[PDB]
Amino acid sequence: TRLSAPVALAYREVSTQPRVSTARDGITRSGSELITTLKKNTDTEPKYTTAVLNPSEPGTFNQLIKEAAQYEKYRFTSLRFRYSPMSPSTTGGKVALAFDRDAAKPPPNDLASLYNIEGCVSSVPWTGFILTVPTDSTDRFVADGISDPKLVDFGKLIMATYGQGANDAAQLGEVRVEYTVQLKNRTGSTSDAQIGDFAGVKDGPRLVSWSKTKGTAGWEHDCHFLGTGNFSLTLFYEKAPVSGLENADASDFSVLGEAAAGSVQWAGVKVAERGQGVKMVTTEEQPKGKWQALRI
Amino acid sequence: GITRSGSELITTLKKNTDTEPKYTTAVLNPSEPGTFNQLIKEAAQYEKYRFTSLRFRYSPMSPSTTGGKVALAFDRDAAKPPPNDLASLYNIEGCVSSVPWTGFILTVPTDSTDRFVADGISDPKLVDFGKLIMATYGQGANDAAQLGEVRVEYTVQLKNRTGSTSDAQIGDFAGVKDGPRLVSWSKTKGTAGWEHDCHFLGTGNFSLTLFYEKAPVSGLENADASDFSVLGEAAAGSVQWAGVKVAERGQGVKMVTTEEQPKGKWQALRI
Amino acid sequence: TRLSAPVALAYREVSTQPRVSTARDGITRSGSELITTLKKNTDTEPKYTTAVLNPSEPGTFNQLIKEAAQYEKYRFTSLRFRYSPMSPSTTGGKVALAFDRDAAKPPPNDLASLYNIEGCVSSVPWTGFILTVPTDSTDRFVADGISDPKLVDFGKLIMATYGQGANDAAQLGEVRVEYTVQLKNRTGSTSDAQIGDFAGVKDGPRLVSWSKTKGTAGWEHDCHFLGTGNFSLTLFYEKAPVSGLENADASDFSVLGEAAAGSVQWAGVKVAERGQGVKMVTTEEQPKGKWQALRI
Amino acid sequence: GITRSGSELITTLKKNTDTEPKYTTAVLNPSEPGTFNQLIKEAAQYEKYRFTSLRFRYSPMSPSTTGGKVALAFDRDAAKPPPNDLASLYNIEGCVSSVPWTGFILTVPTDSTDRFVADGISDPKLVDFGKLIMATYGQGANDAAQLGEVRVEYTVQLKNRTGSTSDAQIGDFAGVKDGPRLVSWSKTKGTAGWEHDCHFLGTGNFSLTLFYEKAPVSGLENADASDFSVLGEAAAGSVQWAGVKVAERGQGVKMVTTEEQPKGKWQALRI
Repeated sequence: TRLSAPVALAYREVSTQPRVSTARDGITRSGSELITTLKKNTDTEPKYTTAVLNPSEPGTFNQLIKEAAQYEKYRFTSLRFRYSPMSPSTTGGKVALAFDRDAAKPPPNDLASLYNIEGCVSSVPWTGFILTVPTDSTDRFVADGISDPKLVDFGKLIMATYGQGANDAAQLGEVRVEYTVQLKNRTGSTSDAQIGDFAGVKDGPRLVSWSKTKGTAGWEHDCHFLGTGNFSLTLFYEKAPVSGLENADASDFSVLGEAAAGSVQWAGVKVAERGQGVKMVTTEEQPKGKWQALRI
Repeated sequence: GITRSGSELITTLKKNTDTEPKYTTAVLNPSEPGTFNQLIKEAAQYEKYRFTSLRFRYSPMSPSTTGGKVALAFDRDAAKPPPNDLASLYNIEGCVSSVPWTGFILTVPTDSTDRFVADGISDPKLVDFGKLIMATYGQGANDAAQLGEVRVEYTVQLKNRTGSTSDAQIGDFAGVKDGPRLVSWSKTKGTAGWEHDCHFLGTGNFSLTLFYEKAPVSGLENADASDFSVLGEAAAGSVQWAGVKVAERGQGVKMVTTEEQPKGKWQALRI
Repeated sequence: TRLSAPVALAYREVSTQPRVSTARDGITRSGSELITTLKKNTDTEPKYTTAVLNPSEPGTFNQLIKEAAQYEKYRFTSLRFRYSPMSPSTTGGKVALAFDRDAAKPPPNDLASLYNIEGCVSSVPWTGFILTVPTDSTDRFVADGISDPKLVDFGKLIMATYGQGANDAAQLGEVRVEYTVQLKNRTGSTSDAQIGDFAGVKDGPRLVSWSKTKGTAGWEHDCHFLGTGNFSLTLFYEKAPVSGLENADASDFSVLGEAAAGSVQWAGVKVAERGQGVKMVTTEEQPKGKWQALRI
Repeated sequence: GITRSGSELITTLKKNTDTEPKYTTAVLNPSEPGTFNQLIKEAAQYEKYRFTSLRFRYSPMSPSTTGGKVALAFDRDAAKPPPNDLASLYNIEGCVSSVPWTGFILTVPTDSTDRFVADGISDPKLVDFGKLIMATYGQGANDAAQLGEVRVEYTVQLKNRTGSTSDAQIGDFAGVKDGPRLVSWSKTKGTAGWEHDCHFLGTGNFSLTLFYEKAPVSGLENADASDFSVLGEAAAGSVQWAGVKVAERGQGVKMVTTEEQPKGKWQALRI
């Protein structure tokens, strides 16, 4: 029979209270976080935005990272993502949420493959839906350095948007996690400041992801920030580089320092959307030095 | 024997701004590239099937202010051509229609008979389980470009087993063709000469390689494909390697030789 | 009190199963059919579209025609028309359904007269309504040739649209019959292919309706098709005409034949909307020949 | 979820006159072209597996007058090099051997742990179930050229469906590879220039297409493949399209050039 269509739907969101408790082996923390807000995509093919599901991941969790710094292993006993619409009912396209159990595989390339992923749900941008992912009973190590994501990460969420019109809402919605993790073991509190050289060494929370790319001037190392917020980045060059730190696509980038042998720079980068970063240029592939990312 | 449930995207319906309804069909056979993109790989290794459970879903994609309608019906005779008037379509058993901005479902009762996986030359009444008819009509000029997506949620029982069928459809200009029915060529004489053009029955990224024994009038050229990029060199005794992106069925590329049934070889793949 | 207005209303339509049964005198068939889809009318005065209510009428019934070819008389024990909206709630104008018990009277000429018809219902294009027509207990002959519609036809439905804006939905809705006919008597199965000459003879289902019109070149006979679908039309000219068969306002017209004395043509006309047809020109009023309409 | 059973053909063993074993391993992962020729296509659609059952049958093919021995062993570590002496080979759990003209079967007890489908980059200890080792030795100087064959009868549970991986391998001479690991490239500075060798890790009919930005010194040449038919001409901006039939793993085709990293792209295919 008849089924009406509203002009818009309003969801009231209130920050709940995390439920912490103590068990025999560790603690059991429940809560909810905000990952990101989906943006309009005026193209038929999807545009993806990923978020690795693992405590101590600044991009995904904001408060569970601190509570997971005191523990060594985890087990997501129950997690579930929710979508809150903030666009009228006259917006086209679609929104798709899928959970890839492999955290290294890149997101698919065509819409047909996106729908083959198990559990992939989707709906119109102006209505809310929930994707609940079955969990398992395997303990994994909280991220601590450069390790295979198959061995530490539980999975990776994939958010896609497509099919929206030209004159549509700028932002369609926002995803929200609802987890219940089982932190186990215990250890001396670990610092939260990724530190590593340019030879592929990393030690700490995954705040940064460097990527070389050969160019006419030299090898360009791009410091992509996985989270969204205020960061600081100290660099130490052993050999004089072609150029210091430059704003690639981030917002409000400032650097106090100089580029030269033995010199140290100090950049207070600011990120408005996950993936933005800075860049530097050198003539030596795999240069010698250090860097330190921090959430300041 | 193997049971493989799943869900796949057949196509995405598009606006019908003209007056006559537009009908798009998709034969329900596990080896059909038009309707299946993942079960085809599994069915290539089997020579019998039975659809334990079949059902189709329509997922809206258009604004709430979209006119017209969309219909979904299942015809058990895969040979019959698509209907000619709307009343006959609505007279098919279990035909479900609704406005573009809302989704619905169409459950297809299934029998307990086995059929040979399609090879492309057998009677459709003997191999195919049926076909699906998707109708779109009554849309104005102010409506969205895309209405929705049709998907098939199935549960097949592939039986027996055999040598895997070739993943690439090799063939020969105006001659024999082997492998999955990915493309189909056609010829029409013209001013420059005989024009050979191919049509891609599937949708996705393809890879067409060609070999000319004699210098053609012209090399590969986009006809109506979404994207196109040739990387070869048209000439006598040469090969042209091209990549074609197809958004809707029937899109393809073309060539000119001026000699009917030119001697050569072509290969098609769904990269 | 308050009464909300949706952006649009969605009606789910599923093809039901006809209910056939056997009685003492014949059979009693129940079912539902689709007549047509109403189109926008950006004019104050109405625009009409008629459908004669009689089994063996290709324009109205599509499946009951076959079941009524084996019977001689009928009685609509219960019929009722329904309107399904497929336009947003921002469309103006109105839609009117009326049942004229005289199947020959032309539709009215002004909106005032349309509302004097008994039982005439109407509503906004974006909402559904039902017009149920009282029936009687009189048996009538199933249409078989050229006969007075007062004697064979039960009635005639009239559908009108008007008042829509310029930027409104192209099509407003679609009507749908819901009948319960009582077929009686019985006879050898009759063919479905109207056949007749140009002297006013017709024998078979009412698929075509010729109409003369004097012109400068000659008398033009227009072959209006009452239904909508694929048709074929074979013509036989005894005297050479001015011109053969030409596409008047139909779609996808093709003819295999020649125009000359004794020659025969064969036109596979195709109709997208009821009323479209082809035409031919002759210098002789009431020419000698034959024609045969068929649903191929 | 899905469960499949099959019986593939790994390889055919060859005579070894030397009394010391000559090993040929075969990593056991569903997405391994060297081992599985049909399971790879359905494993590309899933990202986890669990071998419920597993056996390796050696089917003799040599006459009754051939000496020596043939041994099949299963090493649960897929990175350990094959042993260096007979005693170490026979210390492996479950190792079974016999004279070439007598058949035997090796049953490998399984476990209840799910492993990620191999990507070729991850640790073999973390994604590979094991590694089969086949050895031969002691044959006389006038025995049959090729001994029996080896087949794998399995029952694998694939889980966690996902987007299908490309069925054709597309790569670049700069070290880029994205596909089902069907080919490997190497460099060896000869006398005419940097020579690129293309060793096929599978066994069967193939199809290699290359695009040259600059004219190479020479086109594809049959290094040790059973068959090789090249189509097209080698030159600047040209494309070649060869069909190679491979009977033993490692057989490849050479192409010499004056540049260590020639600009272009290739495409391997198991036609």
